[PDB]
Amino acid sequence: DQTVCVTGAGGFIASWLVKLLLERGYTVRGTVRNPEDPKNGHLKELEGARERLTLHKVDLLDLQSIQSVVHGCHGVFHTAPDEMLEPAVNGTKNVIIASAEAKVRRVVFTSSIGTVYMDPNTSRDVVVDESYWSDLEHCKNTKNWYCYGKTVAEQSAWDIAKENQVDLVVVNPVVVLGPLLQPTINASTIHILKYLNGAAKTYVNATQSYVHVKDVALAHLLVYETNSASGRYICCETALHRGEVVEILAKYFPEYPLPTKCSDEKNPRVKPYKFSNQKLKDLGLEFTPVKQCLYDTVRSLQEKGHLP
Repeated sequence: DQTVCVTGAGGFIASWLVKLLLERGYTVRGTVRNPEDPKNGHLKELEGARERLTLHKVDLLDLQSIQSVVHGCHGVFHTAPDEMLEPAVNGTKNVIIASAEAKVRRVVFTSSIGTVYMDPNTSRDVVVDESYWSDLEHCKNTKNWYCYGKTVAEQSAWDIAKENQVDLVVVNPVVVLGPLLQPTINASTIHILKYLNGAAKTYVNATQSYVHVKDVALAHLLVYETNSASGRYICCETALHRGEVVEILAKYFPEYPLPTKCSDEKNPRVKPYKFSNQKLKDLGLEFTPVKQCLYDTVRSLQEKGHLP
């Protein structure tokens, strides 16, 4: 019987989260930049959206704008690189401050695996869990502005939440794959697209951790619903080298072009990071295997016409 707020409701993760919340009977206030815009139009079509979903024109940098939407909510899902940092941090601060004033039960903040593992002391041989934090200096040294900014934002979230005695929990997803609802999506899917359209006949010597978007959504809800949820939550399935991704696509989609070799055959295959998803498993989350993530991604690229 609850009302919840979802910020940036039209994004990749957020849309699937909205979908999930509507299926579980939640009443949803999705905040967007412009409600009557086409790129948001897929939300209004979701099962239950007619009855229980409203979209709201909200500017997160305007405190009163988010405040009026947050009042009445039991929960807030805040789902939302050098130039974006300060405004993102300011918008998050406003969400947290507004949540304190509205007396919501809990705020769920979408972060990233990038705030977890980017520290020189963090090897690819240790099992990395939620106790690991990235190194701001090391991120800065290496122009890793993604990891720097995510790390700053998440530290800011904790501090602002702590100042206001707001119950905040955080999800840290790895690379997110799966079916699309809108028509865009990340650099990995773009690489996968470039495999399957023949633009890329080689693959790089790199690894990556993947997770199904539906799992990410489910992780968000689990950490909102579970009274005992606390802290950070790594959201990952398993990691694959690029060559392993190619071999999977080859078994499922043998008719399509794929790269024929690694662009680096002189060095040994890079080993992946070992991330623990035990915290979410303990709350009872069962992860969709990565093979199925890749499958659903490609089907969606087909259905949406990005793939000839």
